Amino acid sequence: GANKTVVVTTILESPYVMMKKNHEMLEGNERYEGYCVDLAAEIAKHCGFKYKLTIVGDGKYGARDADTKIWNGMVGELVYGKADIAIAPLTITLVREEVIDFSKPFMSLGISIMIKKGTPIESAEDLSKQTEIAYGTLDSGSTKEFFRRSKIAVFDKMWTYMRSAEPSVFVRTTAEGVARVRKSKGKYAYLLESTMNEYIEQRKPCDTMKVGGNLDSKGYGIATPKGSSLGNAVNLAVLKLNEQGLLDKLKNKWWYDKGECGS
Amino acid sequence: GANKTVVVTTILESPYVMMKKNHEMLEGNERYEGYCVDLAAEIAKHCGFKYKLTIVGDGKYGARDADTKIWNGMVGELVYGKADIAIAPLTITLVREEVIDFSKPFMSLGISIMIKKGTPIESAEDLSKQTEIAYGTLDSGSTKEFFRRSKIAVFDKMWTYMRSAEPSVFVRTTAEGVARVRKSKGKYAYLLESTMNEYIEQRKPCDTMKVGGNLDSKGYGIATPKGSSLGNAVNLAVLKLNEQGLLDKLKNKWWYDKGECGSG
Ligand SMILES: Cn1nc(O)c(C[C@H](N)C(=O)O)n1
Ligand SMILES: Cn1nc(O)c(C[C@H](N)C(=O)O)n1
Ligand SMILES: [Cl-]
Ligand SMILES: [Cl-]
Ligand SMILES: [Cl-]
Ligand SMILES: [Li+]
Ligand SMILES: [Li+]
Repeated sequence: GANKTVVVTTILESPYVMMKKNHEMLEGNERYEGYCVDLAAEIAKHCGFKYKLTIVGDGKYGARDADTKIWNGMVGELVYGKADIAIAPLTITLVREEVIDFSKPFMSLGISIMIKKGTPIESAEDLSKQTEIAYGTLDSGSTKEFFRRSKIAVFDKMWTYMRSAEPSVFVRTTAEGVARVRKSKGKYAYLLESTMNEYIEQRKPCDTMKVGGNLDSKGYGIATPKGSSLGNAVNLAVLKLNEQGLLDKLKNKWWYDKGECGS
Repeated sequence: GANKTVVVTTILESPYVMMKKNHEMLEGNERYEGYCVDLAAEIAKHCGFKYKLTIVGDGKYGARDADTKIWNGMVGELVYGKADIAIAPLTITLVREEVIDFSKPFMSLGISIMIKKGTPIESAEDLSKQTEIAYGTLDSGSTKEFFRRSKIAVFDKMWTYMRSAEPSVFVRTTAEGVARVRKSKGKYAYLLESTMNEYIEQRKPCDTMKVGGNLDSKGYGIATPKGSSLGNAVNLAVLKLNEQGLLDKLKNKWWYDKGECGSG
């Protein structure tokens, strides 16, 4: 049939998608700026489609309810036919790969630890061996699932603590996790992907840092409904953009050229 | 060959696939050891197939000959139907993705610089701005194509030099590039993926090192012929093995530092 505007699901998560200055009087895609706004424009150009950015209704990345088996987040919007493509920092995982299609990675990353500067923690092992400093993860995504499923002793011990900690150590949005680190006087550390950890380390008031090595090695992919004809062209576009240096340029633009914590 | 046996193409490249000691009295898959030998056994177990390891006939990763337009290397073995799967440090690239299928990555890496210790080079930019120290890449693979196609000023400058350097700065095998660094008294640097660079830096004679950051961010994938029924299960197996920690365990085994250089 005739060309139709592609519905892009994405998530309001800095620096991937942010409200532009003057958004209150702007419409459509012009309301937004950021790494995934730029990436969406590049993918659409290389693939020959028009598109509308739409922020995921529930603000989640995507997980499957263990009881109902219903998917939420951006994954659910693809699974249930509400969006045509997700262009976001959506981690490629086994349980998601089983229900949606993914491009090859457009970013490489791993789970990491964010501390308030001066916190006496250097590693996940350190966190697991003490109780004075609380720690947690984002809800409804791949980091929480990593700990829930891990059979590695250190990560198992961490999950056993996190799942029963009171008050809850889990947060609904990345920003809430950052705030809890910044306000907790060193008594909360946040488990989040290295990409975001590195971004926040370059934002005022420059009071957080990444410690330890990454816990795993994975990637973000552009996602489509399973079997969508759109997947092939999108994947070729990701590989071309990576090989041309454009993805490295975009990361540098939004992470380091715009950094607030000096040169 | 025997029915129901998956033919695996792979490449003799340490520590991915190596001949075992006393391999001459061994037979079949038992001749070989290494990271990709272990990975093949894990993938085959998860996917439920029997398999035969074969070393790629021409010893190449895979490129399309510009004149004949025929694919060589492991890519060619898949394209022309001589193998059912490639399990090797085969880089996921655009031109390869157009002709074969790839799993999600099982290893993440980038192009890097190997020098003989003491060489006054810290970066690709450093290489591009001088002519005393020669430098080159492997033939018939993704690193040479990266420079050939790049429009980044530094990399374009490097390609313009490399393509016309005499004698040739390109080598037929990774080992030959490493040997050239070691024998050239600091007057040759070698452009190769970080995985191998890091492996060699920890091994005797302890005379090479990696300098600078990686030039790109890429991955190795398990490859199958386009549309093969094997691709789906193989991809799910790679993701499961990564999530169980087994890929990191295999890396830590085959990159294990026994202290050949320094204290270990
Ligand atoms: C920074 N950061 N940390 C996380 O856990 C996430 C979400 C993840 N990318 C997903 O897809 O669930 N993002
Ligand atoms: C160490 N190292 N450097 C390279 O260039 C290679 C080959 C590459 N993985 C390909 O697929 O062509 N391997
Ligand atoms: Cl429309
Ligand atoms: Cl022998
Ligand atoms: Cl440039
Ligand atoms: Li999938
Ligand atoms: Li492909």
